[PDB]
Amino acid sequence: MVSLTERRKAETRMEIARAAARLFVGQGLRATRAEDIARAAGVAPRTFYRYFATKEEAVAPLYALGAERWVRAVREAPAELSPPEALERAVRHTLTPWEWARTLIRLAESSPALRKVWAEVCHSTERGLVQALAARMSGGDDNVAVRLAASPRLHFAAAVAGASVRVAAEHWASGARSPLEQALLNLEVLRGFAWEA
Amino acid sequence: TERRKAETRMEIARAAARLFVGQGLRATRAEDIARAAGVAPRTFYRYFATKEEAVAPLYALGAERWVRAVREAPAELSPPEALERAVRHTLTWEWARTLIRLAESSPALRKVWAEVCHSTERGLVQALAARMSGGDDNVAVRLAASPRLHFAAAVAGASVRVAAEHWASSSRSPLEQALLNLEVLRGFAWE
Repeated sequence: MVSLTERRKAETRMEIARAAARLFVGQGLRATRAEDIARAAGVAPRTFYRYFATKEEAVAPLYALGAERWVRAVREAPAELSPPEALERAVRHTLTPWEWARTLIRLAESSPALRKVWAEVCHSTERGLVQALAARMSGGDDNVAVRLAASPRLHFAAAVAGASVRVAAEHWASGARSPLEQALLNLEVLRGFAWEA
Repeated sequence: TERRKAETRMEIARAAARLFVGQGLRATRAEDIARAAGVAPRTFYRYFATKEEAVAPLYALGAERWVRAVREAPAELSPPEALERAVRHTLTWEWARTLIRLAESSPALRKVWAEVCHSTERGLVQALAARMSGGDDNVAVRLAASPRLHFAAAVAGASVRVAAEHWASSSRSPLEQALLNLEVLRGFAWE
């Protein structure tokens, strides 16, 4: 149970983040000021600055939240599914509504502040994927999970999984409406991966 | 004429690496890098926004040695085989080892490293497209726009990077690991 007072602040925070994304997509980053984001979220600028030091920080949580929900659905997928299945299922269950994703991903390239946020997410996603995968193979055993998450095989598989969605996203953002199918196809390369070696 | 700049810039990067390795990043300011390189701090910030950026050109030299070897591989060879040839030549140290190892500690440096690896992908797509083109610049252009190639280049790049990370982590060239990781592209539809 988190307090109603914290739940309301956290909701306000995410409303600011969404309003930021919604402005950046409509009108770009350059023309958008912290005070327009505040106005769009229906809050005073002081409220804006309670949560975010800059407008780039306001939108930064969306990148993270989408990566972290994907990672989570990879872990929580039903146990019997194979890793490609868990991965691909999690993609479908978490990363699908597009044009709002497009410009955001394109901002991760053109803005220096968001280039760093995007790098941080990608790395962070790669690491959580290592952890989720180790949890799917560990059979409840912490010592096994630790050994697996140390493994270059899992680090590599996670980079590949990460790269599967990232390349689909980036290349799509820089023709075909579904970056999805491309991401899903990409992930299929992990079918039959050798987890030991 | 620009050769002198690229030279100053390589010298700054080598100075940085020497200090980072020998005393760590925290003890090293952009200005100590300057002095070690014999340049003024204004000169330093003309090339590098931050001290961690000053090590990019060292990572870049290794990465582009690999992209180059892919380009220069016998033109008969298959892309997968070209990648194997490039890995073989490239990977077949301790400055590299520790520089990469330092990134484990520092997010700012890890960012610079990750960034260099990611630029490499663009070089790879271009290299791979040129081979497959068999000639036509416009074949090569069209091929370079294809997702399948973009994904293959990311996977090859990861194959080497994660190998290199694990190697740098280790006491044993990363060749072993990279090839093993590359085997994931066996049977890929290059198209």
